[PDB]
Amino acid sequence: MEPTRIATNDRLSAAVCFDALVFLSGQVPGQAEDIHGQTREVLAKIDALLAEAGSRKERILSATIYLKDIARDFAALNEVWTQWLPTGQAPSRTTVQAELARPSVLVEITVVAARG
Amino acid sequence: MEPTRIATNDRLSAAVCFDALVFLSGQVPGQAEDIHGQTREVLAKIDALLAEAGSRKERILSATIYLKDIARDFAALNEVWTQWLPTGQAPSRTTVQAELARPSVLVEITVVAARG
Amino acid sequence: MEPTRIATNDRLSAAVCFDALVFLSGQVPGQAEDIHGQTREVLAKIDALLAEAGSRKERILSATIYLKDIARDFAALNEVWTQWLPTGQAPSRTTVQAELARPSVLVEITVVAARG
Repeated sequence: MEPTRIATNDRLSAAVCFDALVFLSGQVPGQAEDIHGQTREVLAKIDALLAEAGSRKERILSATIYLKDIARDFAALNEVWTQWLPTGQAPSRTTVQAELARPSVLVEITVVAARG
Repeated sequence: MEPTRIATNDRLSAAVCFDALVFLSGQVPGQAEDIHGQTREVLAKIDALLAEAGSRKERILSATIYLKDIARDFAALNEVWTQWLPTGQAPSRTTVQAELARPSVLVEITVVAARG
Repeated sequence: MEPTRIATNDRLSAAVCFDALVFLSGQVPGQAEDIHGQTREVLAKIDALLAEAGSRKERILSATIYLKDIARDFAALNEVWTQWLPTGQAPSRTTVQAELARPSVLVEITVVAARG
């Protein structure tokens, strides 16, 4: 059995599927400049990739959430994140501070999920 | 087959199980203020979650260890970590610096393990 | 079924295998002092561990890439990384800034892959 890939470029594939597992690349925001908007955009991008890969939000296994400024933005992150999640079905998660590839990026989230 | 969850709140589940895999949320210390005590507390919390999820320390697959100050606390981390591990059965691991959600938190560890 | 380990010391195993999955410890450079050389060395070390564990570069599922200085070294990282990858077969990846265990280490990469 072989890995399959979704949205491949020279650096990464947006998703790699292997058996019943889905590995997503860290997703970054769209055009939003603020933390709330950026978190919404990251999570929307994750939701679409889960769909494309045969998974869904209820089948997320783990999320690592990277914040440029964890002290400043943790509460906003949690607000948007908890809304977006399916009720009673939150995944494992780890939230830490790390600078991302562009200084305007405030949040990036990496998800592993189960195929349905 | 569906993921199952242990200790779910609005943001996360302490553990998510899927087939033979166990994904733990990043664990943070208890009341300790010092690095040695905090590392002990994080590892004790991991040990209990592994038990609850049908795993054990000998079945850890990977650990990512986050230190607020890696230069300052790496040696203390390693001292406590190597004691806690089952002899000859260390997992894959990655240790990096990252600020955690509270400034008093010096160490946080995220584990993936195999069900028994 | 039990995890098996490659290159175990008191802190970590370079690789842990479990069923069809391979979990590698974060790999650090060899003797290089510059970002290009260091990235080459990290990736060479990963390639050997994949071989030892029954995998290969075409079966990488995820990579988390840690840069001491992401603003400064992202472009060099990408240059070496894209060369090293098998054409059209890039994995999922996440690239973030984090200080590593030694200040001279500029880059560290943690890989999960599929057994062949």
